[PDB]
Amino acid sequence: IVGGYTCGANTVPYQVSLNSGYHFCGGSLINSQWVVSAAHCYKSGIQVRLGEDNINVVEGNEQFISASKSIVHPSYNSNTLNNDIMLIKLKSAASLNSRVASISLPTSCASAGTQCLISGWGNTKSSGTSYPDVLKCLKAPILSDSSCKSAYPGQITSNMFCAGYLEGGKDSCQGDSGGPVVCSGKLQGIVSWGSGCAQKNKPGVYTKVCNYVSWIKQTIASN
Ligand SMILES: N=C(N)c1ccc(CNC(=O)[C@@H]2CCCN2C(=O)COC2CCCC2)cc1
Ligand SMILES: [Ca+2]
Repeated sequence: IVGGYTCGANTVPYQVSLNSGYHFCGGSLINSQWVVSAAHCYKSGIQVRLGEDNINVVEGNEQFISASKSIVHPSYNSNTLNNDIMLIKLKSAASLNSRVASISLPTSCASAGTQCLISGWGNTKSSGTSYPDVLKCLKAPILSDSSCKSAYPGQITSNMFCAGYLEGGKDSCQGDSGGPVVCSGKLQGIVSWGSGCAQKNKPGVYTKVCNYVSWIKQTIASN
């Protein structure tokens, strides 16, 4: 997260870290057994880390749970990142509490101009590399699709939306991938892609979760 702030410990209780010997992506807990992340975060050998703030220190509210299965969207295209969404099932049910909590799926899409919260342990530098150990947050509005498509001609599908600031300075980045975009208490997006980070006229691009609620509900009910 570039241009953001330290969230504070467990103030984003649906935020997970995906670990394969190291943090490699974020995710969102959607019930005690399931996580939503980006398809480009797929790998096997995933451990889901819940209750995290500093991901390099055990502070005592963590739950580490191995994944039993992963399910990449059937229509995920890795060349264009269309349908960049994946579901991860926990081998054992998480213990929900104030610091480990699920986030609700949208009952509808969100509108342009709506303010959202984006969070993650990714790079905090626009040019260069600096990884935080504690969770970073950013408030950012949904941008118009036109502004979105203008920045990325020919690359935006109906399954994507932009959020951030066209002026630059504030954005998600590498390592925030798969993490939540929460608007009005609903999971409306997943950190997916962008050109660089926090660049002028290159806002972040997010998976449009409201398009997948049926697929998510049907997939977890059958798996
Ligand atoms: N500025 C941002 N908000 C931002 C945030 C996160 C990321 C991490 N994502 C990535 O790096 C994704 C995953 C693999 C290819 N990738 C890419 O960004 C570059 O690939 C092309 C982008 C659209 C079609 C493929 C990149 C950018
Ligand atoms: Ca920790």
